[PDB]
Amino acid sequence: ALPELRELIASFVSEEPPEIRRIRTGTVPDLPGSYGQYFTAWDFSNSIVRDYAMNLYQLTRLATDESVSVENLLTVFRTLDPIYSTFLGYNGFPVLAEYAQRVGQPAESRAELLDRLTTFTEYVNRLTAWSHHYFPWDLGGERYRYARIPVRLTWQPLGVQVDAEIYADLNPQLATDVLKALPFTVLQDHAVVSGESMYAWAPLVSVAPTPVRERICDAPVGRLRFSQATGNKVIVQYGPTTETLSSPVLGKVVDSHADRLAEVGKAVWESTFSSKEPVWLTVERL
Amino acid sequence: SALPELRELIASFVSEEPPEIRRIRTGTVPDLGSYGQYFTAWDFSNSIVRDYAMNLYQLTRLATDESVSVENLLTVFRTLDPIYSTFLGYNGFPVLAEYAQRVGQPAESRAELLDRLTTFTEYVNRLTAWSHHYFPWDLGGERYRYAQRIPVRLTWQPLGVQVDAEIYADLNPQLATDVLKALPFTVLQDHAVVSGESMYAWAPLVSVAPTPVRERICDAPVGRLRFSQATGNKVIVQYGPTTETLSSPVLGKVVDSHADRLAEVGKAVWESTFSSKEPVWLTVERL
Ligand SMILES: O=C(O)CC[C@]1(C(=O)O)N[C@H](C(=O)O)Cc2c1[nH]c1ccccc21
Ligand SMILES: O=C(O)CC[C@]1(C(=O)O)N[C@H](C(=O)O)Cc2c1[nH]c1ccccc21
Repeated sequence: ALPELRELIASFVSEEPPEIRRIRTGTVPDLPGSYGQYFTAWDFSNSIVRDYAMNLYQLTRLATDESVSVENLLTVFRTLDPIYSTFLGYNGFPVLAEYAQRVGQPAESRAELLDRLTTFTEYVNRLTAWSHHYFPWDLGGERYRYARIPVRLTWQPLGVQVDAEIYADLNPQLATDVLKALPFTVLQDHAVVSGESMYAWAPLVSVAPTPVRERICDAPVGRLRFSQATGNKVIVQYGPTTETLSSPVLGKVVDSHADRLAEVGKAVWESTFSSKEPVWLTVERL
Repeated sequence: SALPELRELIASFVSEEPPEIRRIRTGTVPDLGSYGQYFTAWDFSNSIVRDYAMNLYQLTRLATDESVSVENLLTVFRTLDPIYSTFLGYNGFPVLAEYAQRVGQPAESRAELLDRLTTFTEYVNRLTAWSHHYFPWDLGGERYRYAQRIPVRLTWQPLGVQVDAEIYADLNPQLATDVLKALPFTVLQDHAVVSGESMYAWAPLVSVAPTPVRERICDAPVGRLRFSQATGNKVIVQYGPTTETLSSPVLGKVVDSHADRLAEVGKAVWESTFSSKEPVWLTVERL
């Protein structure tokens, strides 16, 4: 459907998109940002592309709902998309805006529209992944400070390796979807709002049901969860949190390897919040 | 009114800062880990409530499209809303997430659903308005530097600056009628933080009017009045240049003999939104 987006998705799994490089260095054409700075444009670029990616996934889900006609889906997309994609096109993402218009073109079938949305969502998810990695989350930390399928996870250049287990029965189609994407190597980043957890944008768009979920605060060390709605992310719980929402249970790092995760979470913290030195997560079947 | 408490909160929040915004911007959201800082949660709260409001208006626009059934719309809302509202409910806006659920309930007619969406949209619009005013836009200021004719009156306090203006009632007729029906109002005046020298103020209405007559922003004269429904139903005042080649509905113009009075306001308004956060209040009234 969108063969060029497929090539860019394959490239950006290991290479920084030039869109993200220009935004974070303040070299976007036509210089966005009032009065000689580009932080405000950087703030809008990072957050809008993220929330745009959230809309695109929920629209992909809507494309699977057969109670809504294909013509209605296109009507919903043509109304909700432009205010986001037009701004993103003039603020660092011209290719994004290009294929946003193309996704909204008339579709011959629900399968074609779903194929556009699924491919376009993964492409925007990867732009969000890189944008999240390079956004200066510690900029305000100075003056806003408070008072059983076996698999293998590897973090480089840390060199840490752990064995894990995918639960293929709890969320069957979800586990199947993640297992189908193996092996992959993507950037490993940290949560920036809440919890001692890290997530990595995995190369897939799963619309599987998630009947089996577990409260985050009760998630054990080494818990493998997955978040479709925030970008199809593999999440590793390495420490405590008080958030009471529930996340789909994907798997668990084995008991004898779970104590190895604390040093990963600390380094992944340092990279997401400060140094921006890449940490690469590899997930593979054993 | 479908959600009358929201209407009450609308009336209050035009003049008073919502307690949620003050709690977020001071890091005092109760029981809210953020690793010994509250900037990141502030960053997500501000941007997500703004983009949530952007989705809600497009859903309000969809509510006037009779080719999409009311049942297909409620299906659309029930799928798109929770990822936004549940996050906002746990990060400072419990009342917003509480009423987001009531928006998605079964509706007896299209008019009842549109009334829910329009009211909820204006409520989240005012939350976004205050969050925009108080967000620390100067945080990266140092680190990331580059190398017929309807007569109306606009007054900015505490400056006391005053300009007469004309509303172009025959170009975007339904938009002009919607804006004129909201007069008089007094709202917070804030500055654009991305696209240069314009200032906008979230106006107390949700217009679903068509916007046929648009003019390139780079071509708008000093004193041009424009209006943006999709970014929060904002009255926009042009006072400086811009290279934006984008479209914006033409609403009116500050009269020629008063255009010199806008530079000092735009300078003072920028000082507020960007660093000082001292409120500048805009009153728009008929003449
Ligand atoms: O943090 C929360 O309150 C919710 C949990 C959450 C996650 O599932 O990863 N945390 C992320 C982070 O910390 O970066 C941000 C985030 C989460 N859900 C979200 C839903 C919508 C937008 C953003 C988020
Ligand atoms: O900035 C741009 O590139 C577009 C012009 C714009 C405006 O309509 O006022 N500027 C605003 C600002 O600077 O705060 C941000 C903004 C604008 N459209 C938008 C559309 C969607 C989201 C955000 C914006």
